[PDB]
Amino acid sequence: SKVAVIGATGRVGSTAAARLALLDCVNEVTLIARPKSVDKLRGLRRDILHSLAAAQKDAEITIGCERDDYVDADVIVMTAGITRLDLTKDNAAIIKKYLEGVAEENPEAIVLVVTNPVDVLTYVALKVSGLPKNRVIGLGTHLDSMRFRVLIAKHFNVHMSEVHTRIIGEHGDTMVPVISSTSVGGIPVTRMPGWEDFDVEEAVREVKEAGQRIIETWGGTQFGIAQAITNLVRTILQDERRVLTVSAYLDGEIDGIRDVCIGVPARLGREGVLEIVPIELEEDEMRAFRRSVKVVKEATREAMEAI
Amino acid sequence: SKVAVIGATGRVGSTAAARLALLDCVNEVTLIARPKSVDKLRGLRRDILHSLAAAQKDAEITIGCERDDYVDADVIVMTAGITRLDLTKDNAAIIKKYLEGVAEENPEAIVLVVTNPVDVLTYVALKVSGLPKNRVIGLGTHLDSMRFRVLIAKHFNVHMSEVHTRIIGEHGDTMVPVISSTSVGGIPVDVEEAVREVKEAGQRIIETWGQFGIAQAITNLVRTILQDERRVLTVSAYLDGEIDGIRDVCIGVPARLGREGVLEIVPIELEEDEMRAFRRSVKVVKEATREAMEAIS
Amino acid sequence: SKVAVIGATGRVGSTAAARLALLDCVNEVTLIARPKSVDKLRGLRRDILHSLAAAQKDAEITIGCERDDYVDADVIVMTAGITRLDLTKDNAAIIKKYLEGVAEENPEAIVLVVTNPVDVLTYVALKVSGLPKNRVIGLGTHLDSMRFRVLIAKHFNVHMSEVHTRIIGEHGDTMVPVISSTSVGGIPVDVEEAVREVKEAGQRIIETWGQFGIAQAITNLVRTILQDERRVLTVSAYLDGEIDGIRDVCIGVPARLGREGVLEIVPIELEEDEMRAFRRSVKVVKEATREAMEAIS
Amino acid sequence: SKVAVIGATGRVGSTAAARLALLDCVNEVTLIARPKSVDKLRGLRRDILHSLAAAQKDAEITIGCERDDYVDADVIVMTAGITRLDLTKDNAAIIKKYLEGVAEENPEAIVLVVTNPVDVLTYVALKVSGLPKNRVIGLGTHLDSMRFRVLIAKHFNVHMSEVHTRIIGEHGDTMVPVISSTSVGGIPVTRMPGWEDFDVEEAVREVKEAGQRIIETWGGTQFGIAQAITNLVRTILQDERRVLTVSAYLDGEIDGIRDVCIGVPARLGREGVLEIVPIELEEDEMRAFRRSVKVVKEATREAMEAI
Ligand SMILES: NC(=O)C1=CN([C@@H]2O[C@H](COP(=O)(O)OP(=O)(O)OC[C@H]3O[C@@H](n4cnc5c(N)ncnc54)[C@H](OP(=O)(O)O)[C@@H]3O)[C@@H](O)[C@H]2O)C=CC1
Ligand SMILES: NC(=O)C1=CN([C@@H]2O[C@H](COP(=O)(O)OP(=O)(O)OC[C@H]3O[C@@H](n4cnc5c(N)ncnc54)[C@H](OP(=O)(O)O)[C@@H]3O)[C@@H](O)[C@H]2O)C=CC1
Ligand SMILES: NC(=O)C1=CN([C@@H]2O[C@H](COP(=O)(O)OP(=O)(O)OC[C@H]3O[C@@H](n4cnc5c(N)ncnc54)[C@H](OP(=O)(O)O)[C@@H]3O)[C@@H](O)[C@H]2O)C=CC1
Ligand SMILES: NC(=O)C1=CN([C@@H]2O[C@H](COP(=O)(O)OP(=O)(O)OC[C@H]3O[C@@H](n4cnc5c(N)ncnc54)[C@H](OP(=O)(O)O)[C@@H]3O)[C@@H](O)[C@H]2O)C=CC1
Ligand SMILES: [Cl-]
Ligand SMILES: [Cl-]
Ligand code: NA
Ligand code: NA
Ligand code: NA
Ligand code: NA
Repeated sequence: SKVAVIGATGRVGSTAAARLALLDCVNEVTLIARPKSVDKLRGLRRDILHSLAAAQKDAEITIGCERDDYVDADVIVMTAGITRLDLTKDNAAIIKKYLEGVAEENPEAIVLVVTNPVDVLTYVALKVSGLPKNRVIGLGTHLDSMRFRVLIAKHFNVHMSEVHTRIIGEHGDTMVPVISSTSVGGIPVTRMPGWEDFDVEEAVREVKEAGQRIIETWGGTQFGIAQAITNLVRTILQDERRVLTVSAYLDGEIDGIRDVCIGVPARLGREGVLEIVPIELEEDEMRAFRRSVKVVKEATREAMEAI
Repeated sequence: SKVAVIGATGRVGSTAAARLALLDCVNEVTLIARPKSVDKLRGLRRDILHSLAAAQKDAEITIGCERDDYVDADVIVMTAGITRLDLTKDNAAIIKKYLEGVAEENPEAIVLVVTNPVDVLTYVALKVSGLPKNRVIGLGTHLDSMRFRVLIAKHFNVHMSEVHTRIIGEHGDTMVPVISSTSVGGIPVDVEEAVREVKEAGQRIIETWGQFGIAQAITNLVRTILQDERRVLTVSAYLDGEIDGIRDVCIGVPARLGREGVLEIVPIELEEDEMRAFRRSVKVVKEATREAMEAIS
Repeated sequence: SKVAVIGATGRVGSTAAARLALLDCVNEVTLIARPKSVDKLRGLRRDILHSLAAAQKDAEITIGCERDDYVDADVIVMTAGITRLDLTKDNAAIIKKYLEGVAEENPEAIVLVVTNPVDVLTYVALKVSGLPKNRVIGLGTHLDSMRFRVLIAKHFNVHMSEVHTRIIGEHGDTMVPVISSTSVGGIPVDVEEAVREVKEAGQRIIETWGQFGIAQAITNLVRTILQDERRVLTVSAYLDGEIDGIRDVCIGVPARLGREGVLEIVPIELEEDEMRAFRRSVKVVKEATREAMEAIS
Repeated sequence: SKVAVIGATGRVGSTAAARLALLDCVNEVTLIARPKSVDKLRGLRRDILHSLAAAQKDAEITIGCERDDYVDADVIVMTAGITRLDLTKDNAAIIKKYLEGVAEENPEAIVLVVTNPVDVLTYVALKVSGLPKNRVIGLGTHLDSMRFRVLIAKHFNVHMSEVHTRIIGEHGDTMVPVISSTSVGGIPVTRMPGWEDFDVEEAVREVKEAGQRIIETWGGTQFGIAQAITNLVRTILQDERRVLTVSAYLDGEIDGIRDVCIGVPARLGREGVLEIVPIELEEDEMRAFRRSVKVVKEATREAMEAI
């Protein structure tokens, strides 16, 4: 299995590439950046190789800058990225530059979009690549859900892995926390002693702002997004067939909603999205999801016009 | 167990702290930096926590800038650092600021020095801290041997785990590769060029990329200590006569490492040339150590 | 950390000891049995050590028959055991023989009772040992819920990890399945037949095979404790008013478990019928506990 | 991946089956025993399933007693077994009963022989199955090597995984410890401080007798052999291509020796034995190997006559 990380010189891409190489299911990581960043990629390659020696693990680490260097990858991770609309237009052009026509040379490629705005760009990437709708996903609200898990786990003083929760919708201000799917040890939080003392609304506000707040303090998410990328790639390559909240193309599975890429619970395996789990949302949760799809659809239309 | 990472905002410290927190044996990581770095520490804490959530792992992450924030740690990882002698002088003063008198408040602390020149600064840390000689180690030539291992596994086109090499002495230009204890597939094995590359590799990666290798090496060492694994690792350690009667120096040697730190220096049999090279390396390191100690006096 | 397994020569004890030794957090396993079982203990020790070597793992394995061989363990796993009341009487006397006064010599010991009737014998162990109420637990209805989980995952043809159920109360015929806290894929969900199977499953497997399930459950509990993981697990624990004001009984309840043992009984909200069933189960368990305590007096 | 354990009701087979089910690379374990042991297999299946729930792992667990129940397995583990010659004859008949002609219905099967005498029966199984020479191996001296590792690790007070050693030849009294391949942390033991204080000959004597000594105390190896089986199956199914000492058919790779199955270092992967590593043996070590091949060859001839 070959995984190509486009934007491997960035904070996100370098850290993702280093953690992906440690996966037993990843036999090659290809580091892709623009031609002028070649020396940075050479240093990163050496450093990743050194981490692999320390971990007594194996991976071939290659570098490149052209379509032929990564088109044949099993998974292509798009982390390259630079006014919200102007940013979307600039990053949509990057998507197109790298992913246009991939389906023709590698119809079996799986693309994971990380570049923001991730829901819009997942749709762009899907359309320009020509790949099947199930083979292009975005990170979406998976990391937002993990950030919500942290806050909940800390409140109940439980191991973070004991908390199961889901946030769906836009990777942004219209994200929808799904309390009806939130549990501590399988126990619905509404039945947990102390859930009354948890300020859900403040937590959601913290999650919505965590990205820019981390950007203004540390300089941007790095280890969290790298581990989330690693978790998704592993789920795919090992064909684990587990449900994760990712930005995926909708074709009528939820509330008849169609023609958009947005964060939803999807079972993922070696062939990509195996199914959009139809999620049993409470009335107010379904309403919020609808408001979120509307925003993402309008933004998606603008980006498609631009390209 | 609590692990404090001093210099947690740097390239080495942040990556080490993030990988350390993933260890099941590490219940708490404390990120230490200077007062003006508080904002960075807070963002780093949030990002590491999110990474643990995504890994199905868990840890308490705290932050601080003051002695009382880290002195009670089980392991203190010193990665903070800024002419070679001017550099040694300034980094020695950083070690002294953070580690002087630690044994008075936490006699059972273990210190892992990563700041360079690491062999010199392991001795500095040992002396200022007051800790027993087995409780202060440095990460030195093991980093050099990891790179050498990568070259050997490539030559023989073998798995990484099938190559086992060892470099002792100074983490620097007097490093001693021990070909005597270098095997491929369990069987004893242009070395001069490979060594030349190994010596230059750190500045080579510095001039290109600017991390992950050192961070993973730190993680393996702390894990070996906290799980009392008793592995024979190459670390910078205080010598007290076990090898060739050599005393009063911290330098890269094979050492059996466990929860009590250095359980024993392992005196591997060296060919005559390997021993002579080690003795030269000790001389260099002793001289640099005397300068650093006199500078912080 | 040291884990002692009392009854290490039995089907449960030997398998538990072997799986416990594989844990990175377990540095030493002590196998305890009766004097006449010394030869078996020695063969078991060698076989577990070989299994660790084959797993690239490591542990110190010791053996004994006497109090001083295990009383200083961090965790003591009680699996030794031989009319229902006659059985309770004889197993209670075994608990008393091995665990009476442990708190006097090792106040920080944690006891995990597996011997049946486990809810009764958890109380017996707590009282004879003198240990604080949070340091003695039993493995009870969790075993019943594992089997229930297998039935649910089969019905919905889903992954095991996607099913989360919970059975509280007596590890026996008054067990209370908590459908309120049973989810599939994160979403809240012939139950009467499934329960009937669950209740009979232990005698069903006894009448066919004669182990691995209980051993793995024991391993998860000890790991949660020694790595201070703070997980909400169903264990037999002493109640002191957290659920419905109920006091002075050991019974299966949700509990946040860590290095200090039971950190808190978690009072999950029960539907009215679930609460009534729990109260009936407590009554049964209290009666059996009073008989056992009077029998060992 | 489907793994069938023949003799799953025994001490070896039950424990192997339980640990194999925990492997992520094992999706099905089929428990095979004689028809009259069906109720024992039903209880074992339930117990393994219960351990999988405790570990939050998945495996389908099936049971059977006929050729069609296991012939299609990816790996067939033969642990069923009952005067050394009379034992060999009886266990050779068991081998033949279960493995004759497997190549015709499943030419891609891999067989792991555990039944003793393992070197002889690996050859029997190879010949009766009709499978390619690289697809039938025996446990051989792999467990003897692990027992030697224990003794060495204890002497140096090091983690057992720090010790690398190899024993080759017969799984029996003519086994050959290969000190020239024995190291502590990559450091040859002859260069370790204290190797002079290690009584190699007593250690070897302990290894040679550990089997019967464990049989007379605990009742026979159980967890050790089960973990060694699990390690070999994982190496194969995950195509790890690592060198392990197993009983494998020799065709001239070592000292021109041919036409025997005996413990040797073999690189193992998804296609079975990828290569018999030609081992650089010291003079006295090569001599001992030769004496060992002679014993195993004579015993093999007797067993083939019998069947
Ligand atoms: N999904 C999520 O939740 C998150 C999304 N992101 C998104 O991921 C992307 C990467 O972020 P991050 O790595 O921190 O950013 P950095 O600025 O640290 O790295 C940028 C990366 O993009 C590449 N790049 C930038 N501009 C171009 C261009 N015009 N053409 C080709 N490559 C280009 C850079 O290559 P070079 O070395 O040549 O400059 C480098 O690899 C961003 O779009 C960001 O918004 C990040 C954080 C969270
Ligand atoms: N063992 C080895 O071979 C290797 C070790 N190293 C050594 O580790 C050290 C850190 O390198 P690296 O992280 O890459 O450097 P960075 O510049 O990326 O980070 C420097 C770190 O040191 C801290 N620091 C710098 N000056 C001082 C000071 N005067 N007082 C206190 N803290 C200070 C910084 O804190 P702040 O954010 O406040 O500036 C920050 O945590 C160096 O000594 C380096 O040589 C690195 C690579 C390999
Ligand atoms: N929590 C649960 O639901 C389950 C728990 N259990 C319980 O665990 C216990 C052990 O069962 P299991 O291992 O299968 O039984 P086995 O017969 O296989 O083993 C019995 C064990 O108990 C020891 N033992 C028996 N009698 C005495 C005694 N009078 N004094 C001291 N030690 C004694 C034996 O030691 P020796 O070798 O000297 O005889 C041996 O270690 C039982 O109480 C059983 O009910 C078992 C299964 C499930
Ligand atoms: N490679 C090594 O180092 C080791 C090899 N072994 C060998 O592995 C084999 C199994 O040992 P172990 O499990 O401890 O023995 P057990 O007696 O505990 O189990 C025997 C197993 O073989 C089956 N069996 C026995 N006779 C026959 C027969 N005539 N036809 C079909 N199946 C039969 C039994 O099935 P049923 O329930 O129907 O009786 C059961 O599954 C032995 O040959 C033993 O020598 C074991 C230990 C170490
Ligand atoms: Cl990292
Ligand atoms: Cl087991
Ligand atoms: Na890899
Ligand atoms: Na941790
Ligand atoms: Na262990
Ligand atoms: Na499995």
